[PDB]
Amino acid sequence: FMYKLVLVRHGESEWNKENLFTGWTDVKLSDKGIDEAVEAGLLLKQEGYSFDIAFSSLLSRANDTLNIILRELGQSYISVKKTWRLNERHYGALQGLNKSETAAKYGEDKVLIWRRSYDVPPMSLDESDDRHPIKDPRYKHIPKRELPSTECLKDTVARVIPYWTDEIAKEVLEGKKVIVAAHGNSLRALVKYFDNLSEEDVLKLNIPTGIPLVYELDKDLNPIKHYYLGDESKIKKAMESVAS
Amino acid sequence: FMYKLVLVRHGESEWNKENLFTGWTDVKLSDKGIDEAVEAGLLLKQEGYSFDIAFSSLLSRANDTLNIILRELGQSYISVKKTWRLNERHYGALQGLNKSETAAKYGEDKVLIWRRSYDVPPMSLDESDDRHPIKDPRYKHIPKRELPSTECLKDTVARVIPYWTDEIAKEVLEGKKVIVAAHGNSLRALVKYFDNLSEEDVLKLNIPTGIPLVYELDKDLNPIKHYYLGDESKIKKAMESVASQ
Repeated sequence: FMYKLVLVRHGESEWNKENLFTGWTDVKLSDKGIDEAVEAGLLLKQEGYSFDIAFSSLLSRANDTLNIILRELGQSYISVKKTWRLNERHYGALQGLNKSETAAKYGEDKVLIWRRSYDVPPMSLDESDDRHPIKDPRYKHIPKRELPSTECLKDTVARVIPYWTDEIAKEVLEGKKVIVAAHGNSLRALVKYFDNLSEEDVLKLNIPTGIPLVYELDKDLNPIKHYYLGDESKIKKAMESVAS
Repeated sequence: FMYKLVLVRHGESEWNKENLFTGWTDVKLSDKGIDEAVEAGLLLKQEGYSFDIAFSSLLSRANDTLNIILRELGQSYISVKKTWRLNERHYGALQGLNKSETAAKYGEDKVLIWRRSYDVPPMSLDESDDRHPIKDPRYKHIPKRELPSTECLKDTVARVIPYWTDEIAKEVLEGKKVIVAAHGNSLRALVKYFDNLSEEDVLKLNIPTGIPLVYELDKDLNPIKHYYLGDESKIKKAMESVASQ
């Protein structure tokens, strides 16, 4: 191989217990989440990984995960860049609700379509809703028309990949060692891209929280292989938790 | 006023107990240091401070302090920029030694000159020494000739101010709310600049660890006033601790 890229999904948040749709809601890591980040950092150290540049989203839980990892590596001084383009998928008007409140409000049929679809977004937020991204000043540098009121996975993939093209790939091609600390659906977008997954396969992909995913890439950034770091049992446990 | 700039010095490191000269040595914060950062963040939150951009050094202890502060503010997503120009003063061949080892090795006279001088650096590191910055890959983007083998305070000031000019001041002038999390001597450089301190006064300036220092600035970035945040007693205790080191 020529290059290594490391991807990591943040751990449990304060809303995973009640199983709320999170999306762009800026919720904090839980203490379990914090501990998962510590272990992901210890794992990277044990395996000899170090980095020159780090990327994350504009959401706290990803950034806190990244900071904990870099601290464990003794690399809290490296260049860090953040972008909305690595944000979790926007879940529209589902944000803040549990699955049963969602069924009750939008109906069993529409909820079944939304869960199984690649390209049908859930009900959108109105711009007047307090949850809408336009009301958060961290997004004021982004034209309002491009801030999502909702996303299907297809929308998420379409706004992730340009960041891969313009920033992440650029750094890899300059020989920098990159880590990306992001979210389930934004990492799904990247895995779909690298391994040319079908819509069906990306919808069933369950990326384990807190386990580094390493891609080995050739001179042209085609994947040679990938693998999660650490023991098969830790990975299985984390993968079942994401499924269930 | 027109603008507010916030400066903060990191808290205790793992070498402050034994009182070792640290400089560019990349030592970690102690648990007391971590706690000082937590309190500095809680203090800023209590007082309604928020930020658009943050600056720090290339040293872990400053960056860890900054990350802790931003986490307490719920602002771990903001833009952060790091530069060697905000590094602590380089202490040359004193790095890793205590005061008595330094006296014994270099003598009482030279140690007295070094402590009182603005412009006489301590004994320099050879490029072959393991402590020399050229051996650390975090500095590989900097021409070797500009990486210090030692610094006097005058050298430190001379390499801090350009970062103020090119980056920090630029952001302040664009209306961004800036925080700088750095070190004793790099902040001394900035205080010397803002308040036009004499060489004597900057040498006696004790910036307390972990207490935010706020400058109110006019349209042209001239200081109107400054103040530390929080209770007089926390400040006094922190200032006496710095006098002690």
